[PDB]
Amino acid sequence: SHMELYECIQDIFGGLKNPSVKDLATSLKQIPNAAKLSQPYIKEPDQYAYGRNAIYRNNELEIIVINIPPNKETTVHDHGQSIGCAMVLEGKLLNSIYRSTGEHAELSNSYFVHEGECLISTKGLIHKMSNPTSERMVSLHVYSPPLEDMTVFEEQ
Ligand SMILES: [Fe+3]
Repeated sequence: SHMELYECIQDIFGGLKNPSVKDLATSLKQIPNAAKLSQPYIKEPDQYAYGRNAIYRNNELEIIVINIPPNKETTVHDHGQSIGCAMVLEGKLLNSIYRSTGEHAELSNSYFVHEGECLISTKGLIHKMSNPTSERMVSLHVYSPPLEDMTVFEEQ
């Protein structure tokens, strides 16, 4: 069995029923050199400041490939009601946590996650992903359930 990406996704993410942020984190880590399999699903920034490519979906979860060019960031957001886990494939990102504070949001914590490492995005959590490095950052995300309505905040 010489696995291709979608082949791995079905084999790992397809039978999940109500998975936890750690169920998702260990399943992402179960992908064989996910970095190579991920290409060529990586895309250049179209509508967003970052490349975003939805590549899998069911009633349970949703998988997207994200590409944050050097010195680019996402918005400050929550994932509606579906959690997310991501794994930086190649690159290094700064994940900033935000504190709920009205209609705007204040920075609460911040840290880096490197290739092969994941970021957990529990329910209600508000964050921002940026790329301070001079190289691009490619990430493999999983949301459960699929994102329905994220709310973008206007920070402190
Ligand atoms: Fe996010």
